[PDB]
Amino acid sequence: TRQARRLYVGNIPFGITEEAMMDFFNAQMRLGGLTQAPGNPVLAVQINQDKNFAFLEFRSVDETTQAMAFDGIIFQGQSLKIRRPHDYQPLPGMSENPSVYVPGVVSTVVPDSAHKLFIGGLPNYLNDDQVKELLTSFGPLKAFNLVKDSATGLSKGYAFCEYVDINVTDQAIAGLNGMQLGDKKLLVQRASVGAK
Repeated sequence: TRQARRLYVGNIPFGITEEAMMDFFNAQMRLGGLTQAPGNPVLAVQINQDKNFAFLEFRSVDETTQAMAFDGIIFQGQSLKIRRPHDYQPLPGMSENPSVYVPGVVSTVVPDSAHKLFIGGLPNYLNDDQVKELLTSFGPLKAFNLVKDSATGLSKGYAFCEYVDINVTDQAIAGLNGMQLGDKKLLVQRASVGAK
């Protein structure tokens, strides 16, 4: 069950220690009501600092599944990308999906869909949190991801999102499309319009 007790965490803050990561996840699990016993659900964290990802190892299969609900949680300004290990196979009788929701956590999985938005021309100094806030002003998000350079971690200045309310999509477009920001001008439109 080892692969059923591990999770990939991407887009981690630069410089983060394994201990700081563990403390963060153990605290969040407890604060969210996801921890299923006294003591720490996260036993270990292994960070690859060079490639910018971590793996968490949990004490139980069920707590691992619950922790998938933290996908997109902001940690030091960054949207943590939480995913199953690629070799994870659901075991027989165990659920693969978190039965819980974490208030205010916005998933980073933004499937192509009718009202998925593209937001281009963002100033590259804005972090994941600030871009998410910009979009949240119009209404609650179902999903969001800001695209970064995979090697340097710097923003590429464009993002994708999906609002909870499909009708907020056109409100965000009206409020942001064409906004001039220095030498940049926001392009805000359904992602289907310009996808390659």
